[PDB]
Amino acid sequence: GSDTTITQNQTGYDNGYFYSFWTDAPGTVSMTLHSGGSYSTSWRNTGLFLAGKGWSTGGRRTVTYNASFNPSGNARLTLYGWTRNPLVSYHIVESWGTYRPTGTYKGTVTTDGGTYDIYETWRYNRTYQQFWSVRQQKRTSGTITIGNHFDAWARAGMNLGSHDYQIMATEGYQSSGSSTVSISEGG
Repeated sequence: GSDTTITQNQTGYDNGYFYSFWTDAPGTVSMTLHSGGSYSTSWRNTGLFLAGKGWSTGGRRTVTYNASFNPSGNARLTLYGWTRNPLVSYHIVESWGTYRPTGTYKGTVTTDGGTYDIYETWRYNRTYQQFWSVRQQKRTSGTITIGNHFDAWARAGMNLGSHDYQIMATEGYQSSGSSTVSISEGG
């Protein structure tokens, strides 16, 4: 009597947190919205998807998360978000499945007990930049001092625009799996 499961692309507010769900393979992935900043996903022989909870306006907030992250194949556990003017997406990748994301290497940032590799890539069709911090070892719970990532990106010339949403996301490309992720502000 309460949690909600969704299967169609949408954004909204659930239990006081912003959420977003997107796939290009409807019918192969779902998201279940739990109390607070928590959700689960389940996917089976999927295409591309990204789902998560967080905030409709991102910023430098320190956040803490805990996750169960159960990919068969290619998936990521990521603090993900977007800006406009310029249009940029960014991913702070905490864990990954069979593939570890990479791009043009621009340095490292050491924050929250770990060292992350910094990368830049571009997406083509709008063409825009994607920024990455990818931890050098996987983890599935801890604190992300988001401002440290933003500052390290800026030192490398990777400049952000005005923030749109910011979520602790599960991302997948093919294969199958599940996750349960909880996020909140604070150290």
